[PDB]
Amino acid sequence: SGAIYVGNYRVVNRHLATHNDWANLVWEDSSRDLLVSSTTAQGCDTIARCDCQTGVYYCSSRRKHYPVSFSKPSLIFVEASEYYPARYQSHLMLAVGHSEPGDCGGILRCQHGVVGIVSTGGNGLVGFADVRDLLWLDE
Ligand SMILES: CS(=O)(=O)c1ccccc1CC(=O)N1CCC[C@H](C(N)=O)C1
Ligand SMILES: [Zn+2]
Repeated sequence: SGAIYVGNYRVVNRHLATHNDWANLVWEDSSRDLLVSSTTAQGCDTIARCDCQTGVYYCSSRRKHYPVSFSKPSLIFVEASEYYPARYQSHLMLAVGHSEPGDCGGILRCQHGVVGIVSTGGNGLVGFADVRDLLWLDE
């Protein structure tokens, strides 16, 4: 579990979004596993605007932060689940690192700020849904 709070927005994994998130819906994309909802309070997370391929992510199943090298955002096949049928997920970045069910929502950051959130994983791999192209989160 976990979310990004920037201005009047809350960014969460779409498969984990709440009733309140859906009642205050701004934008959602099943192919990216992202949902953004509106908030009354101000969020102070800074979003990165860069092409960094190194950073640090939070792993709740280990209660630790890990440094990682990650790939550029791309279309990657993701196996079926109680949340989605088998499909390609867009804007996805992979890294060699630990992750397991329960870790989605952990933030990935570089020196410039928030890069994305854990969205997929397994087999000594971790997948991050990128948020750096969502320029409207600032304005
Ligand atoms: C079971 S796992 O793949 O090792 C793992 C690891 C870390 C974190 C999660 C998972 C499970 C997983 O990948 N998904 C279930 C939830 C929706 C995800 C999606 N984006 O389509 C896909
Ligand atoms: Zn960066």
